[PDB]
Amino acid sequence: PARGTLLTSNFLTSYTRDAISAMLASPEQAKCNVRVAEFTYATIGVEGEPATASGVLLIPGGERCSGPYPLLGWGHPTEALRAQEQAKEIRDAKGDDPLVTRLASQGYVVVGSDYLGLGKSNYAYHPYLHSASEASATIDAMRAARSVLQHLKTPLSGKVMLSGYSQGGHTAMATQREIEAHLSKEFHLVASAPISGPYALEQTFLDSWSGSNAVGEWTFGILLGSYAIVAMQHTYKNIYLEPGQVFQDPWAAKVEPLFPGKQSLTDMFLNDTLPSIDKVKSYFQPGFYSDFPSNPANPFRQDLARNNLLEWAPQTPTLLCGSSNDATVPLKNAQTAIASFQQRGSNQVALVDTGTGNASDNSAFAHMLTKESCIVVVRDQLLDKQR
Repeated sequence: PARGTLLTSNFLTSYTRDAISAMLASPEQAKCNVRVAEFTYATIGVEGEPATASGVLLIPGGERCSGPYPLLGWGHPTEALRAQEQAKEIRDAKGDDPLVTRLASQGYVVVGSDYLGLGKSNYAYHPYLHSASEASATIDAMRAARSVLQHLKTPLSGKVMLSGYSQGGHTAMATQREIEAHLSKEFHLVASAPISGPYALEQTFLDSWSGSNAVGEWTFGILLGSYAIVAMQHTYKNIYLEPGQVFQDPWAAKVEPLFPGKQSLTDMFLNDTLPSIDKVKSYFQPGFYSDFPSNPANPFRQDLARNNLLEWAPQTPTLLCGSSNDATVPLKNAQTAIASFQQRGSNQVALVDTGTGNASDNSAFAHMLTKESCIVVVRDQLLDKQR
């Protein structure tokens, strides 16, 4: 089956313009009714082998919202719950989601892949922070989405845009690079707005390895680092023969089934499935813990490096958004990327900060606040302008 082939499609629910505006009240007003659809499609694995995936499709409509519509590919954040489907999540949230309230309701067709290994995908695991598969899944999601839209006769302007939050920011940028390098004709990319992503992936881990970074305590580091380690092992299989070489007991034996698994990241954090960051030295094996920051050839580190999104020249107008208060994914990521881009001949990438400006508001928890905050900002400062 060709990449992007639509396997199944299905409408889930709908939301009137007024319903959405009511939600916003909780003072922006919706402009479009929003139809929520779900679908599965054919794509590829990390080795290029055939694979399936699922995705969400938000279609705007209404007398005050005639097309043509721009196509926005979206990258969701870190997801540990293997069965999680964005489309059903939105439906289960009565449509109260920024993708619906802030974008689709404003005339943007939103397409998001659940990623390999999640939702209805048939992949054995999720290649967390793996640029290539984050991009392939996203690309193929838009391809399948377009078959659906073509069948529904939804008028598309032809304009394509990208955005994503947290892991989704990495995803968004990874897709941008891929499209710009090889798919400029198929996808007329006019705007890219990665939100709070670890573009300088290797750098992010190195800076917070101790348990904290210049911004604050890397509170969720044990959950994110373990997901990254496990995922990178499944993908490159060069980190360990068995979990014990990296993780101390009794974690080693329960770490792989968790990423992804029967628990959401919030479940794990609240029920302390894994130790808190202050106990990082009690979690990782001593050898591994010290070798990582001092050996660039460390396997996990090389795997992180292969997934940095720094060595290239962005062609598409890009607005990196985040918050200086973010201690989970430091806005430093945005600064390093932009620095690398410029010395490569590109001046297409700009940065926008939504922080309070007070080092006092610094918190790993400020990360979640940037999602909807940055959606509105990048939407107004870049997306609407490139429409």
